[PDB]
Amino acid sequence: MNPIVINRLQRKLGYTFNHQELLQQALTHRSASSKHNARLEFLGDSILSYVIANALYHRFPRVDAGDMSRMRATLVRGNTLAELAREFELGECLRLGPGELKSGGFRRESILADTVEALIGGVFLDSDIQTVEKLILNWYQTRLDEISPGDKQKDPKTRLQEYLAGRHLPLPTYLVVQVRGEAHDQEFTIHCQVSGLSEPVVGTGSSRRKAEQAAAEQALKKLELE
Amino acid sequence: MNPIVINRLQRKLGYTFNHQELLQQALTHRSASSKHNARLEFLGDSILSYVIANALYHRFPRVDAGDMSRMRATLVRGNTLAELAREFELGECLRLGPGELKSGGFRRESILADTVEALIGGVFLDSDIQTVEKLILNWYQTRLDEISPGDKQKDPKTRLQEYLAGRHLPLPTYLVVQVRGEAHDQEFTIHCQVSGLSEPVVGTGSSRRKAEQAAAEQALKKLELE
RNA sequence: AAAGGUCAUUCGCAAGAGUGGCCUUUAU
RNA sequence: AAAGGUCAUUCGCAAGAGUGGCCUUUAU
Ligand SMILES: [Cl-]
Ligand SMILES: [Cl-]
Ligand SMILES: [Cl-]
Ligand SMILES: [Cl-]
Ligand SMILES: [Cl-]
Ligand SMILES: [Cl-]
Ligand SMILES: [Cl-]
Ligand SMILES: [K+]
Ligand SMILES: [K+]
Ligand SMILES: [Mg+2]
Ligand SMILES: [Mg+2]
Ligand SMILES: [Mg+2]
Ligand SMILES: [Mg+2]
Ligand SMILES: [Mg+2]
Ligand SMILES: [Mg+2]
Repeated sequence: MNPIVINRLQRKLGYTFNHQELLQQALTHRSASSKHNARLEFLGDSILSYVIANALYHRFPRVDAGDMSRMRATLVRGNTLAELAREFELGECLRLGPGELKSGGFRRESILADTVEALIGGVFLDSDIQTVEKLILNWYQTRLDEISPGDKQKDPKTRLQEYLAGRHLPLPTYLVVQVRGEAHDQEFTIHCQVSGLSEPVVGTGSSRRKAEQAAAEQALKKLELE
Repeated sequence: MNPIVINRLQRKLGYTFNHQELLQQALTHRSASSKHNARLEFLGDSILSYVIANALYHRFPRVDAGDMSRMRATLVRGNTLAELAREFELGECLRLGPGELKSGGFRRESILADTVEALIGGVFLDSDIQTVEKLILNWYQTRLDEISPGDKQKDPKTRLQEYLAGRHLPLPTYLVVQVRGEAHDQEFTIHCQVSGLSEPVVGTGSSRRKAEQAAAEQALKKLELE
């Protein structure tokens, strides 16, 4: 790995590795080598879940376990990890196989998010739980300072079905009416039928559930609930 | 709290609380008080999954993240926590409401398993991460020394469907043929129809998926696969 | 958090290593 | 890991606090 890139990353992360081989392995995707970051990712995911649980427990003494669960999901889900990866410019540091280099793997959300978790595993093994907890809390400071509990942490599909279920109304139906693209790069169009609306609401996305979420968001607005 | 009970538990756990009020809250089920252990359970669950991940990562350097994930599930699932709760005789320390005391709540697996997680949260808040990690590793020493990776950690339903899918055979049909008892205390009977087997295989349990697992277990044996 | 199947797809003579969509199963 | 609905059910005059089965949704 090129030390020009690795030294910049260590500066941005706030952590200089004693064992550079741990950092190299954390940055190595399985397309590049049989010695890759998948075990580190498993370990780092578990550290992250604990650090964020502890942070929410202390920051929000009056909220119940449901609130903390939804807040933690917002913070540790793949989309948020990918955001952090882009903030660290992590794509420049990934060790990828040739197939990935030629297909945009350095921008691939799943690989970026996995590598954030693997870096946490690596920093932990290079130091200790106290050190990596402080590092994660630094990375998350702005998000933890801005997050708030309540139904704003509930996704649109959840909010819509609870709105309907609480009024003994039928659950919405979601139907794929159109798929455009090739089997590996699709755009879905969903039509959502909702009790009380005369027309289906439309949502689009690169997966069916992303399109359903977009459709549920539209239904909530058309129902004048938000 | 009654010192006789508290003193025995602390000897069993291997840990004496500095703040007894944390211990009381950890032992308090929501049937008993509005100040109960649910937030502590959320926190303790996250600590336990980190501690076990770290232990498996170090004890099994050659296994992949799939092996570690299944092994962790075996160790942290509700049935294992309830086992530990029985070993700590936790039922005797639970603080329950009158409805629970009169319906056997001190034996309810969900409540017992939750309280193990809540106590982990409480020890953590009473000390620090390194202390609670040491304690959990003491509690799990015999289980960690005995556990082994491989297909043995896959449940019967998973094993059966992978056998059939890998041979492009139909997945099993799990038919509920009988549900005996009241709606809150039932026995399910499942008939599982498996390609290659003459007659359906029978499973029973207190939940439909428990009955399905029992039937899958029988189907694997009759297929002479195990 | 993982598993399996399937359709497609990047690299590769291949061997083989990946990625996306969909389905099924398990744990938290 | 949590949420909601439902069918039962423990305690309770009730208010209210639980528990089990089933379904739906979300995250890991
Ligand atoms: Cl620079
Ligand atoms: Cl609060
Ligand atoms: Cl942040
Ligand atoms: Cl679809
Ligand atoms: Cl090993
Ligand atoms: Cl007990
Ligand atoms: Cl059923
Ligand atoms: K696939
Ligand atoms: K229920
Ligand atoms: Mg994760
Ligand atoms: Mg992960
Ligand atoms: Mg748990
Ligand atoms: Mg729990
Ligand atoms: Mg994963
Ligand atoms: Mg739970």
